[PDB]
Amino acid sequence: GMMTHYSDNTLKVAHQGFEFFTQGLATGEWQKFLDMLTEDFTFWFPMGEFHGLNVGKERAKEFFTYVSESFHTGIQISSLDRVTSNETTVVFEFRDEGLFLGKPYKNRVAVSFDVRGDKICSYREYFGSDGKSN
Amino acid sequence: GMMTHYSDNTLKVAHQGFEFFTQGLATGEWQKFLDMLTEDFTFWFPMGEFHGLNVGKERAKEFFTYVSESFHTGIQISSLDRVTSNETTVVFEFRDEGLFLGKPYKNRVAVSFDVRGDKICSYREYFGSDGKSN
Repeated sequence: GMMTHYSDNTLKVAHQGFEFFTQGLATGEWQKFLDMLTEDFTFWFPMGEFHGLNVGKERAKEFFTYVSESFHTGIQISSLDRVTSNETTVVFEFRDEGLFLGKPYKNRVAVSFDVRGDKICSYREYFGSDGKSN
Repeated sequence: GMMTHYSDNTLKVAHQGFEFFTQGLATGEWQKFLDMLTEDFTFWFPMGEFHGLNVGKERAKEFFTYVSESFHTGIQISSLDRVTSNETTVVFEFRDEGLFLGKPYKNRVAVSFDVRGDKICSYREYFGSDGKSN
């Protein structure tokens, strides 16, 4: 929707989530993000071990740990370019970069969150570049 | 934002664009979609010949023609799952499928439009699955 207001809980909660997400990417510490996830949290990811639908917070921790495992000094969010929402969902379109075992990884990414009350109940990631550029 | 209203031109225009985009995918006829694009239209795509930033409507036509060339009976939008917006941008998270030279293509996609007046001024595409599943 075009309109927001301080009472837009969906935006507020999603933004808090995206902050902890940023922190997880940069530092490999994911607990603050995980603590914001519902017990029935699901996430969708495009490829590999974590391809498709994943269920629950244990599996989430496994995912996020795995993400950080090869970025020895983390991933940076270079720009957060577009944030869109509706009653329940927020999408963050961003650019990132980090050394993947010392090799330059760069991408365009869209992460979509659903919000339930003061927490996030689902996540979906989409790839917008080739991992070499953004 | 959480809130909308009939005066939400961004949503209105984007939805019209998405209808013409649906039609282009299903039929390979893109004129109606193209007609809604601004002269300074740009589009971002993740890989291949059209990887990165692409500028202008001539190039847009090439791209959309290219998309349709190998889907002899088109691509169907199986579901439109999430539509989010702000003052200027709308993102459509959807599931699609079609025969790619007789071979089953299925995906999760997010396409993001910017709106300017009664037109669309940019496009960004993100992949959410592996082209085999959604």
